[PDB]
Formats: sequence, C-alpha cells, structure tokens
Amino acid sequence: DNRINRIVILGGGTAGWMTASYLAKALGDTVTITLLEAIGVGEATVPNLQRVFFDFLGLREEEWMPECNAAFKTAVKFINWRTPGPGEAKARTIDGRPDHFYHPFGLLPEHGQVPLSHYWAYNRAAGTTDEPFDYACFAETAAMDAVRAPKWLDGRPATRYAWHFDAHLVAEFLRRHATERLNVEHVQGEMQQVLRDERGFITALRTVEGRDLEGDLFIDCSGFRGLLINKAMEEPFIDMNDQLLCNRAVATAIKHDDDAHGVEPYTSAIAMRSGWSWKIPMLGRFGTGYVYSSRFAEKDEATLDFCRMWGLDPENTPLNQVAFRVGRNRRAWVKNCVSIGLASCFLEPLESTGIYFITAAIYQLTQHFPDRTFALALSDAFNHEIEAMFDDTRDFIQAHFYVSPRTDTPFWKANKDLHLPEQMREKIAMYKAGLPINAPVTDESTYYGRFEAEFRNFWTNGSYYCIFAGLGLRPDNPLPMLRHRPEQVREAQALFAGVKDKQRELVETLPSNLEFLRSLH
Repeated sequence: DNRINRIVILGGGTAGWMTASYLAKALGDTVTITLLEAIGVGEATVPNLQRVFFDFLGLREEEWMPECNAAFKTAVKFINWRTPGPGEAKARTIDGRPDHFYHPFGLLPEHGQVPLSHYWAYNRAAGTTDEPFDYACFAETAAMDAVRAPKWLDGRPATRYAWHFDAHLVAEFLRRHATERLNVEHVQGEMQQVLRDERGFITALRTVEGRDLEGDLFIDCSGFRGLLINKAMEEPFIDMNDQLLCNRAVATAIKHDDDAHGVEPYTSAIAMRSGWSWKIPMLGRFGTGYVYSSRFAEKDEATLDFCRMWGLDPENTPLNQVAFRVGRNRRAWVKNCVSIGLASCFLEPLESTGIYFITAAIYQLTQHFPDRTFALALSDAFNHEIEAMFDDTRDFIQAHFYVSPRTDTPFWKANKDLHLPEQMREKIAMYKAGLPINAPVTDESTYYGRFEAEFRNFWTNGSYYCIFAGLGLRPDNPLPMLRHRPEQVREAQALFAGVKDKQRELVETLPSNLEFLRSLH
C-alpha cells in the first residue's frame, strides 16, 4: 500500500488554494489535504483557465466571476513600444496611426494550408494595403476599440476571451470552496521548522504552536520566499535577470468612472522609459503597475513616473513596492517537495502567464502524481515539462523587448545588447524568410479544450506575428510558394473581406463590456 495518504501545502495565496482545491477534487477521500496559512492590483489570465481549472471543480463563470469582481480580457494591448517618449497612458502617433497593437486570443484561419498572416504579409509586400496586421486579420480589434463585451448579454459567444480579477478575492473564494466543500483542512499560523528524515525527505511541518503537520507529499506555495524548495530542500534558484532586465514593480488600483469611457476589455502593456506598465480594468476600478529595471531607474524615479502617468498624488497614494525574482528553480520538484507558483518560477506578467504556470504545474502534478516510492522518472518528467514551458515563454517575452525598435533610453538600448537565444534567433530568421512559426494544427475549441494540445505549442504563429508585426518587423519577402499559387492569393482576399464584415457586425450588435459587467455583478 504505497499510495500517498497525506498532502501538506505551505502557503495560502492563489497558488496555495488553487492547488488545494484541484488536488482535493482530483483525489477525493483517498488523501488528507492540509494547508498551512500565515492593495489588490489586478491579475490577468489566458483563455484555458475555465476549462483547465474551474470546470474541473465544477464552477461555472456565472458563479465564480461575481465573487472576485472578475472582468473580461480579449487581448493584451501594447502601447508605445515603437515610438520614443515619456511613460504615458495614451498611444503616440506613428505615421498617421496610434502606436498600439493588439495580441488577441483567436486562431488565424488558413487558406490553402497557409495562415491568414501570410496573405497579409503578401499584400503588404505587394504594396496594395497599408493596414496593420492586427486590424487586417483579427475581428476582435474593432470590438476592443469600441470597448465591447466578448459575449452578448444572454451568453451568446462572440470572441475568444480570458479574465481579469482581483487575485486575493479568488483565493478567498477558493479557500471557502476547498474547506467547506472539499474537506481541506485550513491551519492558521507560521511554520516553525521543517522535519526531514535520514534521506532528506520532508516528514512534517511544525507550526509555532508545536503542532506537526505530517504528510507524504509537500507543496511549496510560499511565494518568493520558497520556504521548502529553496530553504529546506536547498534547491538553487536560476536567476535569469541576464535576459529579462525588469526586477521591480510599483503598483496600485485606481477608482474609475466607467460611464465616461467604458471598461476596456483588455490588458494594456504601456511602454515606459525603463520598463512597462500594466493596466488591468475591472468594474469600477483598474489595477496598474510599473514594472521596471533597478539597473536603469531609481525607486523614486519609477514611483513618480508611474504616478505622473495616471495623475496620482505621489505623497497621498497607497503604493505596493515589490522587488521580484526572475527565473526558475533548477528543479521544480525535489524529493517529495513540489514548488508551485512564485516558489517555483516567475516572469514579469507581460503576457499574463502567472496563473497559467500555476494551473499547468497543478495539472502536470496530477499527470505525474507519485506514490510513496517517489520514482525519479515521475519528477524528472514533471521538471522537464515545467522547465520547457517556462523557458519557452521567457524567450517569447524577451523578444518583445529585443524586437522593439526603441533605442531612446538606456533600458530600451540595453535590451538589444542581450544575448538572443539560438531558438529565438532561428525563429526570427524563419519569420523573415516568410515561414510560419509553430503554425497551429488543431481547431480553436480543441486547442483551449485539451490542455496538452495548447501545452505543446503554447505560442503559435498568430502570436509571433502579433508581436513581430506589431513591433514593426515584417518578413523580407512573402512565403515563396505563394508566388506559385496566385489563385490562392486571389481566393484568400475573401477572408480579409470576411474579417471586415465581422468587425462591423461585432461593433454594431455587441453590448458594451460595461453593460455585461453590470449584468454579471
């Protein structure tokens, strides 16, 4: 009888209560689960969260969204990544158009086995259109400019979407679900010491009241502190500040008159002088944070730059000042200790992958769930999947800064001097030669429906084009085979006319994001 019988989770934030909720639903009566628990600036997500996590618990969006002031996200909107200037909230003007581009969630249609992105690049090369990639290929762009909801009020779906929420209210919601419905034991207090047997395996966590929380498997959700994985288990952290220079944030939440200009159904990533600022809008308020590099901006500099952009009084404003730890553990799972969330790895939230890394770790844990013999092949496989997923998004995020044309400050210039990973250099070369990068091979509903489908190809061709083309990088030439298929090019133009029809229709019939939020809340 080598089954795990007891699980102890250290940490009672989002990662802790997502882990406890999911594991308890997954394991039921067979395992005892105990969690040891010692301003809201907003959090954004990616579309698989409902299918991977909340659907597993049986929680419909109509249930959990009103419990955490959740709102909708159709894309990340990148503002001022091509033009020089101060950290400012509204886009600058680059050659007649605002300097912004969208990174939405919808998959690009194909025609003749070629993605719509490549017909756009063909038309641009031919000089017949000047339209930006995102507005030519994505119907969602017109809906976001008109601050539309992603659904009609009665639930009729319209566009692929994810969520904005206050992460603390989500954790409180999941704590109530886990403890009242899934028989998870909540234990207040601080950890006194970590008990370890003669082979380095954790046997129990001892609270400051002298209680020993014994278990066979231990989940470290203690945040940056990494109390089990880094302190007790002594697993080293791999600092990756040599690739991503931002290491600090100053953040707050701002009350907002939604009746003036609505609630933006997207996250904004606003380029600053020494980093970038997020904007996460919800009903009645938005969360915002300047993510910056202490190697290029002083603390007061960033604080004041951040407050100046939003018109905040710096002397009379509550501000979260946090330094963060960019990288991942050498191994996410060591012996019988699994790190999840900030205790495992962290990247700046430029593409909203934080919650995704948590649900991914939790899903992969159940996919590689151990017994008390703790076969190394299980944790080795787990660690490889975590390492591959993190490094792939790390590289993706770095390309956001590397491909930006900005050189006006030392921060934006120093990004272009960093070592570009060989796999990303190859990707830029394929892109310049007109090839698709990681073209999707499944349909959209399956893509966000099967975890392992998205997990293997997390950043697809549409996403690379959103970033590269949005930042001003186009192929050296269109895909060469298209020169041999002129009838396909002529046929594919009906797809662009279809997007334009859908842009008009979505703007003219969808309700406002504000209207839906008030209906929901």
